[PDB]
Amino acid sequence: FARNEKEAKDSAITFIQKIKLDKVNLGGELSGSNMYVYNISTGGFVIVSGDKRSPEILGYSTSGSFDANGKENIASFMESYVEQIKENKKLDTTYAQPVVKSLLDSKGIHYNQGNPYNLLTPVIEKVKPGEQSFVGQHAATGCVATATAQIMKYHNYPNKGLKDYTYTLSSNNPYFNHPKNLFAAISTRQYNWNNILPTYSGRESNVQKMAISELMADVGISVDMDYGPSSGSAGSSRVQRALKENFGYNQSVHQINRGDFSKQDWEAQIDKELSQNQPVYYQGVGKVGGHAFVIDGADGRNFYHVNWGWGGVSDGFFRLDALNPGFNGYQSAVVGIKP
Amino acid sequence: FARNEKEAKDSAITFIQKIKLDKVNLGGELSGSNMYVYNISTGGFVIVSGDKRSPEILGYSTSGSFDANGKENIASFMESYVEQIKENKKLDTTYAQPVVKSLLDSKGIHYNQGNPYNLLTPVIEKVKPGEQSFVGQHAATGCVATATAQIMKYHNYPNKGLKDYTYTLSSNNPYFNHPKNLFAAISTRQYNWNNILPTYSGRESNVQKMAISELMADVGISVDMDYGPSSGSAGSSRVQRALKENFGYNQSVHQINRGDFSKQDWEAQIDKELSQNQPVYYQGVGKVGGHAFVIDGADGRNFYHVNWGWGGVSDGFFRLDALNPGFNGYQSAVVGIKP
Amino acid sequence: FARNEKEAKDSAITFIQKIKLDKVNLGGELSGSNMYVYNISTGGFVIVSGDKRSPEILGYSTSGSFDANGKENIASFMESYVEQIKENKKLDTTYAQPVVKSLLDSKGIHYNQGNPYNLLTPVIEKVKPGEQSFVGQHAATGCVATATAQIMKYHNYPNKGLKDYTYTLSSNNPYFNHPKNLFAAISTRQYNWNNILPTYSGRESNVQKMAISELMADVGISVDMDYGPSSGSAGSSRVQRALKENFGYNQSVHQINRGDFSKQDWEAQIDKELSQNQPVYYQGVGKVGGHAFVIDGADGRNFYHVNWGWGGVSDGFFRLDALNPGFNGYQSAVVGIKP
Amino acid sequence: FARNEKEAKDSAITFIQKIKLDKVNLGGELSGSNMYVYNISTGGFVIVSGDKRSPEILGYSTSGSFDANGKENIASFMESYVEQIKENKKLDTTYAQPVVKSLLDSKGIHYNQGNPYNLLTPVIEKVKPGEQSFVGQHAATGCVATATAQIMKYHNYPNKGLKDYTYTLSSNNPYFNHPKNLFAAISTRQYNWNNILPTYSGRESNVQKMAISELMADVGISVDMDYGPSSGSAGSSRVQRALKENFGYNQSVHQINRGDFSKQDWEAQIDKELSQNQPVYYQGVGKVGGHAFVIDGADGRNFYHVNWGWGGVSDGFFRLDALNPGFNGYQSAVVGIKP
Repeated sequence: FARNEKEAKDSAITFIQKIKLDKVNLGGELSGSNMYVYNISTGGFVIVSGDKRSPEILGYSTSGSFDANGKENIASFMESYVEQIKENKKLDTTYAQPVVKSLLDSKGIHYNQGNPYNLLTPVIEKVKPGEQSFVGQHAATGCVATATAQIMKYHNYPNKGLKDYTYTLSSNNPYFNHPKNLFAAISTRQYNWNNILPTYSGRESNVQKMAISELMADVGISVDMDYGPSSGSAGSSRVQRALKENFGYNQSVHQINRGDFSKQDWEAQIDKELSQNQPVYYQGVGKVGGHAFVIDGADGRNFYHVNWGWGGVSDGFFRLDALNPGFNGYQSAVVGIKP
Repeated sequence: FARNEKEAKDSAITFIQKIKLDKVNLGGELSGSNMYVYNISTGGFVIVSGDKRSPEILGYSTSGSFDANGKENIASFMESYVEQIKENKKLDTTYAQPVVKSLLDSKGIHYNQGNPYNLLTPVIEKVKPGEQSFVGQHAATGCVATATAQIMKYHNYPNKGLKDYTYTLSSNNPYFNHPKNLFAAISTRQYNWNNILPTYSGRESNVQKMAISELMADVGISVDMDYGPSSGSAGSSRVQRALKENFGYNQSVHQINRGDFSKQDWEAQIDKELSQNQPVYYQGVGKVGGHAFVIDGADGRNFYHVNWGWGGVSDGFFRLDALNPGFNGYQSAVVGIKP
Repeated sequence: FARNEKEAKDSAITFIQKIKLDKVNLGGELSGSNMYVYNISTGGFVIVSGDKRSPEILGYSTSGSFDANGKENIASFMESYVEQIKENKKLDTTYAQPVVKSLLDSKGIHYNQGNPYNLLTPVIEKVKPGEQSFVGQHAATGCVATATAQIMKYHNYPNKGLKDYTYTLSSNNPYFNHPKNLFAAISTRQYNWNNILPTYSGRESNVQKMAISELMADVGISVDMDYGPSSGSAGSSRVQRALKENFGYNQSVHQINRGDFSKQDWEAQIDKELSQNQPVYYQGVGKVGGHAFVIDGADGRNFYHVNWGWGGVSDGFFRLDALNPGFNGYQSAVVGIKP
Repeated sequence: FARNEKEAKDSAITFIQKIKLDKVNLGGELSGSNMYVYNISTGGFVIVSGDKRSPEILGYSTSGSFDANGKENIASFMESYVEQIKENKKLDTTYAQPVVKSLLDSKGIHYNQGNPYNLLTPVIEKVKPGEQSFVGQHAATGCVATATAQIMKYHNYPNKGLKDYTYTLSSNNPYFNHPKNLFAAISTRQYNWNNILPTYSGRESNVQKMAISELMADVGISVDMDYGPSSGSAGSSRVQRALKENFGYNQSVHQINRGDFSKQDWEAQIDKELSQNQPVYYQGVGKVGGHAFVIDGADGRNFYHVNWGWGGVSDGFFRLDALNPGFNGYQSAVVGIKP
């Protein structure tokens, strides 16, 4: 029932062909061989299950490459796939939708969490014990901030911020002196979506960077972002409330939880959203917060297209889970996102 | 004698096959159809001549992609290829080396000119009339600084800076108040090449960024970098002198000028260098300075591998010229670069 | 009850004798004759009260000379003496400790706020309306940075900086573009107290100047120095917190406020400190920040020895106040300053 | 015939009285006890001969203090006094004018050779072997530049520079790359003597420092200043030619050499100059150049008042020589300096 190196490698090429493959090295929880990843050298990647009870191809991309190093939201996903491929080993049987092209890619939207996006997030003031100093560096925008902003740029809305926001930074935060209150005067904003480019290379002037870093700063606060070398938020629940109350989005904007649905009904919800050119905020829940990203397409063959808010690396088609017909990662999402 | 779209496009695929191709849009000097560029969508690119008198395949890459937007050193080259393909139109006949794998890629070295590399370059103080403001942004590292630094990291040398440097910023520089004197205390440096990573994603700590941003700051000064939203230097002549006197490299480090050699003898020089695992500083001379880059490999079929000091975009194999057996772009290079 | 010119002058000589005296010219707040200052020509000075209800001799120095021009911390004190000599005019009666030799002088410590100390403070970028341009000049180190640094050199500690610091320049600051974030990598410092001389004449090499200018740059930041042609800080409160957390001094380092003590108990605190060869950070509070200085001795006859962080001019013995047995200038101090 | 410590010390106090004295420590050539220096602690100093054949009091000042450390022109003088007091030991007998108050002091002129005076001298580019680096520092104005500038400010002339100047830096100069040509467009100057203050404290704006730093730069070039951590010039011969041809002074400005005169006639020359409120450029010749200064007064008792172009330290009354009625140090001077 196990699928080993040579075999997986083969499963890859086969999938592609249906060439040189360099295996990717992930560690920590993604250590072991319950799963395999091979970056195709001319471009692209294929992620293979390491056990025939689980499905064969878990995710792929004709182009680009796959990587999780430092990109936690991405690793948090692969972890579930894994502590899931294991839940399939409980069985003894082997493994047994329309098409939407990446909505964000179609508008060339590829944001990140660093400079210049983070040009206006709080500047880290203290060193976390047992960690190198990031003092003087701007916090990261956070992923939910990134996942949210990308979806916002895709609708280029609002033009005018609706309601101001404020919150107190978690007192157990080691990077800042306490108390720390952050405030975004969203209500007084005139978001110029001509200045907020779909992507930055880092050579933009002050007008363009100021635009985006500011969008990112407001979203981040609206979701009570716990800022640091990396930044986390509850996610879904702040995101849905923020989009409507602060940024003026439609009442349809709401949260749905993976656990309230049947796999087909859950998928039907996402497919429905994509059918309307409405990207979907999605996240996996963990301690440190929502490990969010954006689903903005689908290959029709049950794979969804993800944008990890890292500029494009690791972007591609993935399976909502490796489950055999069930750990869901306390998954959830914010749908109905539209003006 | 002309090669038109459909034809070029064909030439491309044929080259590749020997798939989908999206044509790339360049403007200014690269406008017209004396040359064509197609980015292969699964990955890679091919640059085609638009006139049979010039050679067919001018440059290519199995992966990655091609782009010149904003990357002046890269456009400065394509420009010569062009105002060269034209010089072959003077004839009436049609167009008529070992292998080294990218030396820099082999050590995973891919530097840029922005953040965090430019974390310590001068902060732009003034606005150039008729240009948007970059005030408060850090100047760009400049390319020759970048092309130089990649070569330096490849050798991970020196460990100790050898001799201090200083220079006065050109007085006609609009981004700074004058006078402006820049100083690098190179003689007091203990370059830790463990902290100066081969590439940065921007999530590095303070130790790693500090390291690189500082290397880049001393090199940029050692070559009298005229700093701004973009940064230029004389190039070759400062580079060769800087490597030896300031950073302690071998007396063999010296400059050579394209115009002093015969095409085969000029190539022989570069081939020789690569044979020794010694990347080659290379540039094209123009008003604004040396449009430099790094040549660190060869396909054996008369193509050289270039690293544009932009993180990897446009990287690949190129021809030293499109000349038919002659504008050389006042080309030159610094060779013999070793400890 | 008034003491006039001739009388004061006499009071001076008498004090000295117990010779030629050139009266000093102060203006603004120190205008009038509530107080007189005479520089002894062969050396020294004596500051006399202009009204018999207040004490006769307010301050003196066997050598050197007195002057307040441009030296605000010094004028801010003389101002209190005055708007204090007046408060004594409310009465109708006439006016009614071991010895420590200048601690700092004993170690030849005489810092200033200018070049080369300020060699690494922020370079002023803008012109304050209605003021001449200091653009391109380095900001002043600020006094509290100076007062602090002298005390630090007196203890030649730390050897290793403890914790990094960062702050955002006040937004109403006219000499700089905003936002402006300053960072000192204190945590990575290896203070060489052999290079940080006790005083500079300005002919020092790069090693010595670099040393000091850098010490001064880290201290000035640790106290959120609002930089300009002149530089101010909250003082006491940043100074006590900085010494301990950033530079690793003893937990005993703490702030005390003049208003929490009785004149005798307040003096007892300072006397105690000096008894331990522990100079005292002292300041007077005003709008623009703490008008700080250092008290490092006492004549035993109720006079304290001050070092104004101006190289030595105006240094000498002074009275904590001219009060008759009460405006205290919101005075305060940081004591217990030791490794 | 020898005068020892206790005795010299006594001679001092006697001279003064006619108190505490701290002996001054000079080394190198001024080592030994052929001469003694005691700084009076309340202020002032007295320099005593250490051998009764030479005269007793060589120099004094009621105020200030004496020091030679680093101040070569001052040490170069004391050296002659010494290798002169020795020339008197050839004998066996024991030792056997109107008044002008410091001309420069009367106008509060006290220049230095450093910042901000040197704000515009060449920036040192290279390190002299076996010496610490001063790279990036501005050269020193040089003493003859300083002695000359003080005399110029005393007459506040010219208003308009007369003739441009240019020269090539000595090729054996280790602090600069060669060739090095320096140029002052003196002919186009409009010296604003309201901006050229008689002295700077270092807190002046840009207008004041720019003024002086520029006066100092032009004078230094006019005399072919060999620039470095310290700066030397032929002196006298360039100074006399410069003042007339470049700055437009009177034809009376000319050089005179100590060796062309009899001691009384030489003095008569200086006394005459002082009688006309015309300070005198003076110097002692050595290898490295003219060890210059300014004579601008006399005590009538055969002592001349010197200003060492160091801000005031060591200033006072000195004897043209310690000779007993003869090494003259190849002395010389430029007199007749007037508009």
